Amino acid sequence: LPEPPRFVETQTVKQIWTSMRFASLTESIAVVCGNPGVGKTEAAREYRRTNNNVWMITITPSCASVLECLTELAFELGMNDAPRRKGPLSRALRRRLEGTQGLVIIDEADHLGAEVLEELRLLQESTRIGLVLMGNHRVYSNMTTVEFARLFSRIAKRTAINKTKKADVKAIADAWQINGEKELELLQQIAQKPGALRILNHSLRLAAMTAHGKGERVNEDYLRQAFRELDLDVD
Amino acid sequence: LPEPPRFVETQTVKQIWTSMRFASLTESIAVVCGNPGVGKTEAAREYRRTNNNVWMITITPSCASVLECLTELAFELGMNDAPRRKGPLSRALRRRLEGTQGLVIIDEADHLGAEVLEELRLLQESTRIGLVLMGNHRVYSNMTTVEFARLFSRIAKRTAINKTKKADVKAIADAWQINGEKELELLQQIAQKPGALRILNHSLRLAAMTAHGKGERVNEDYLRQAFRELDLDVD
Amino acid sequence: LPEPPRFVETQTVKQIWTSMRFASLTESIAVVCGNPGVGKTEAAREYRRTNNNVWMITITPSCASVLECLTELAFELGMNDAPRRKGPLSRALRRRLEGTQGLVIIDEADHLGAEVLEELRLLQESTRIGLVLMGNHRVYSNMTTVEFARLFSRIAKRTAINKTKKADVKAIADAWQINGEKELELLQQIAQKPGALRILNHSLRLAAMTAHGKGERVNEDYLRQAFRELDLDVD
Amino acid sequence: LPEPPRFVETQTVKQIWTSMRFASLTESIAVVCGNPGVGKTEAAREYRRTNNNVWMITITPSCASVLECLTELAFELGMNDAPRRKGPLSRALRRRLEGTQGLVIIDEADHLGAEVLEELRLLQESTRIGLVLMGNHRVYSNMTTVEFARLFSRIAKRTAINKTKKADVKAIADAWQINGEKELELLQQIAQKPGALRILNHSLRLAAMTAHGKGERVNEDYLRQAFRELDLDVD
Ligand SMILES: Nc1ncnc2c1ncn2[C@@H]1O[C@H](COP(=O)(O)OP(=O)(O)O)[C@@H](O)[C@H]1O
Ligand SMILES: Nc1ncnc2c1ncn2[C@@H]1O[C@H](COP(=O)(O)OP(=O)(O)O)[C@@H](O)[C@H]1O
Ligand SMILES: Nc1ncnc2c1ncn2[C@@H]1O[C@H](COP(=O)(O)OP(=O)(O)O)[C@@H](O)[C@H]1O
Ligand SMILES: Nc1ncnc2c1ncn2[C@@H]1O[C@H](COP(=O)(O)OP(=O)(O)O)[C@@H](O)[C@H]1O
Repeated sequence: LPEPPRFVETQTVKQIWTSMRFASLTESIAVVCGNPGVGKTEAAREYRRTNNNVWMITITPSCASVLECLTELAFELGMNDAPRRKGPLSRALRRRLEGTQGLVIIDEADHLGAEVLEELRLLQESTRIGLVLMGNHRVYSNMTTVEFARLFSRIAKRTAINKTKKADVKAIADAWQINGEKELELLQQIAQKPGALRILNHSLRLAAMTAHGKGERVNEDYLRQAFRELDLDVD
Repeated sequence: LPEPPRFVETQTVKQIWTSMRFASLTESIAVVCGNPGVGKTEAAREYRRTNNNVWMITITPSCASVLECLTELAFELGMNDAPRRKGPLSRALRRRLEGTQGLVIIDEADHLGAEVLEELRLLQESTRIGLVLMGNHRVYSNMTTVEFARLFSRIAKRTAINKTKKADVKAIADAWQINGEKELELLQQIAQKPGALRILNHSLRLAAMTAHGKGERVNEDYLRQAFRELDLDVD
Repeated sequence: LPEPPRFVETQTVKQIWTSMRFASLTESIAVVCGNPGVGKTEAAREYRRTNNNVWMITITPSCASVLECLTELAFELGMNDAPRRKGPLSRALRRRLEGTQGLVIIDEADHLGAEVLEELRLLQESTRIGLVLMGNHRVYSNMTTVEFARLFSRIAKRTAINKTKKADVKAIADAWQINGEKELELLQQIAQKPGALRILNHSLRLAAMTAHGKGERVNEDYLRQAFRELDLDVD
Repeated sequence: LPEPPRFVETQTVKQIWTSMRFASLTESIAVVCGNPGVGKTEAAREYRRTNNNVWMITITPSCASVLECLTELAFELGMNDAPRRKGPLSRALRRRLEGTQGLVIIDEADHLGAEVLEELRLLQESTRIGLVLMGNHRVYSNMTTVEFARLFSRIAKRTAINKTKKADVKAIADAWQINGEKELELLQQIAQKPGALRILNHSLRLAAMTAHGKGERVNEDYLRQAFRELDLDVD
């Protein structure tokens, strides 16, 4: 019956915002490698929505060149007059982006070319801004250090989020007005399976729409039917 | 609680500024080869901010041609009407840059092509200006002298900065208002590990943000937790 | 303490042998598509060991041509003088294999080329022998019928084995001298997870070697530690 | 003064032999991913020296094809008449190796091609033998499962050895006749640094040769000078 809230502040959200503002004021590189679906991508957008001098792209592996990725960052900076060459684009980024005290956020940092991440790190370095890397744990695996040596020299704050915590789903249940202890344990058990935030949010939205269609309150059995869907135990 | 200082004058900063002004008034070549993250890059920018007729580029290995690097120096000179050919660009640099009594600073001089550094040395020579090389100790290793013979004849003041000194981190503690002798020894021990200035700055900024978030003073335990992060003993 | 038995007769083994002898006497094609690790590959070898005029290859996708696969069947027939051309090999198979009333078994029938399975079906047809296909459920998916039309007309007895049964693991516990009902339920729960026969056999062999190294009987806790290994809930 | 012993039974050696004999009797695949220099390679050779029906290759990335690697295994089987084609070699391995109840050991399993490890797993499977994979933790990273899906279904006993234990270096000190508790703590501290078994063995051999050249007993100061060598804190 109430409106579903899309985003909730969580222990991971608190942690990752402190890491984000750390790389902001620190003006240095923060790598966030974690399990898939730990909710990192969404929080970054909440940081972008709440804070000034913040930018974010995503990297599809289609846009995984230096040219394409810097073009993406340039259009995110609003310079629609960006040149299609590498060089003058790099110069335009260097003139535009330095002195703003900003924070660049990059998602899926595993698909970075060495020249790609190289130009990014030398950019923020030659720009006095923030760069923050996201994605899975292949990002730190791509460094483990003569090709990534000076880059490993400046990793300010890595923060690994493997899975959720109990206060994480507890604040989730607080935001979704969930009071059952059986409900809380079931939410925790759902959080034990991967795609944690995504599956939990899906399960929450299935139960909310089912209880709204039946005119009832979200309860434990709606959550059981929701989790009984999705083919999680079906190969 | 106070504002963090962005830059601190240091014994290396004193040394390297004297080398920088030496190559300036001397109008000759100074190679600064050191360990990675000795803080040389940052000081160069303080020299650029404090002094007139000073320019600086960075060299990504993307921009490692003669054409690209001279284009970078040209846009740093503000000649946005620079030609995309090598020749007329070299002529425009020769007319623009001679007679100003300036100082060109070049970072990461290890990725120089022989024609690249060749055109740079013949430039400053035919320009009555200063050139200063930065980077790791591969720059002097690329010369050790019939291809680099007259260039090794040019060299005015090499200054090797391997690691920090104790007065270095002492002036750091003076700038960061640090009075603990246990704190001073811990800062020195952090300076013994590579990425010296970078890790120390990271550690200083971690402790400052943690003590500001907890409302307290930066103390030894915040420094221990900061250094306990970053995976320095983790492979 | 007793000798571990490598193979046990099972409800799937009974079913699949009846399908195998059916395609034998019927001299027609039987496709066995199932989930991975349903134990089909091993049983086929028990059929090969117990029965005369039985042959079996495996198909690695390295050997997935008509030439390579028929060469494999030829060396399985013991004709080491087989020609390296397609044609005379096909003739040698046609002369050797017809009149023996045999049964060809082919594993991993999903990696069949259309010409590959085409030559196989026209072989057995022009040979008065048996062909039996194995593998996952992509084999029937590759037919779902103008390129596979007459082949879908040959189909004699498909038998899909998705997962195990309770009498399956019951005869497993009879062969492994397992009498605990808690043990039986735990074996069933292990059979609910994929790689059923393989994981169960691994678990049985872990518990047997652990109880033999500790001088004890296989019990429930050894099975729990065995299943606690293998990273089944670890991504 | 006594003879140095090269190999000592250790907790990792006990663990890894139990995993090795497990994959032997189990006739299934055991992946041993660990940190570099955890001493796994040597123990494998002790298993090869002590046990019958055991074979081992190494994989240089020069020999990283299916053809080259199977050729290596064939020459390890003593069939010097092995064919230089893939197919008849695979057939010769299939006829030679099945029925012996053997154990193949493969080192550096990270450099496996998909067809390479594919032919190996289908080999042991079509051979009723043992395969055991070694190397760093990139082997399990290359699987994390539709290209490696049935292979991840094969996996019997992974054993990760990150670093040593205290009983490990304790049995080392027992084999090397080391009784000092200061000596024991120093050996443990050396074991905390990577290249554990190798550096410790190097340190042991430096101290043994120095004390033999000086006519004395190995003591703590010889160990300190040995560890003071090797440039472990020098970049
Ligand atoms: N605080 C939150 N509240 C609700 N859903 C969240 C929250 N944080 C993340 N999510 C969910 O996580 C997903 C977005 O991030 P996600 O895709 O998990 O990132 P990544 O795949 O990079 O780990 C969506 O399902 C989103 O609803
Ligand atoms: N005087 C200084 N005060 C504060 N930080 C400094 C100072 N000198 C260097 N740094 C730090 O060093 C880095 C910039 O130079 P650096 O990257 O170490 O140069 P290089 O890699 O070429 O040796 C940044 O982390 C910067 O904060
Ligand atoms: N009757 C049986 N008794 C014991 N183990 C069996 C039995 N049948 C199959 N297995 C096990 O199953 C595997 C053989 O079949 P498998 O290769 O899994 O078939 P597929 O992967 O083609 O479905 C081996 O692990 C083997 O030990
Ligand atoms: N039991 C042991 N006692 C002494 N040294 C050992 C022992 N086991 C292994 N080593 C040492 O380990 C090395 C051989 O294995 P290693 O190179 O560490 O394997 P990997 O590189 O695959 O981890 C040699 O330095 C060898 O002396």
